[PDB]
Amino acid sequence: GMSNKFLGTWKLVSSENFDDYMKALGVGLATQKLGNLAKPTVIISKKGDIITIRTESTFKNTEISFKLGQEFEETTADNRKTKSIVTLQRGSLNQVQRWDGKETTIKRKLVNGKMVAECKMKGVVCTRIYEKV
Ligand SMILES: CCCCCCCCCCCCCCCC(=O)O
Repeated sequence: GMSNKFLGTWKLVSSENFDDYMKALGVGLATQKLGNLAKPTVIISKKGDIITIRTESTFKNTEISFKLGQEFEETTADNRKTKSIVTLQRGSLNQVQRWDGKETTIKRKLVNGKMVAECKMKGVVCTRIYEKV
């Protein structure tokens, strides 16, 4: 099961290739500029076997509740109606969003008490590091 070291509140402290990740999904040019400046706070809670990942920003807010391996509907920060699944692999929390015959993965790993986020999309690789607060 998901390591409870994921639980807590994480604050973004480093972003790489996110600008290109955003652009690579079709994110509106207005929603783009505001995402390159956002430093969201991420809160991972649990309530039995349901995992909730909240994304709190000044700009926007998002939130997803799910069970591992079970497909759910997600509406993304940039308004994408996706059909996502979250799986566990070697301790990494891999989320995959599918829509319009497209697909992207968000692997959330832990590295030295800090959470790393690998976002893939058509050869684009974003990397965001998160510090527990
Ligand atoms: C997460 C900032 C929201 C504002 C920017 C909107 C366009 C981004 C769309 C996809 C969400 C980004 C996923 C990376 C977040 C993470 O690593 O926790």
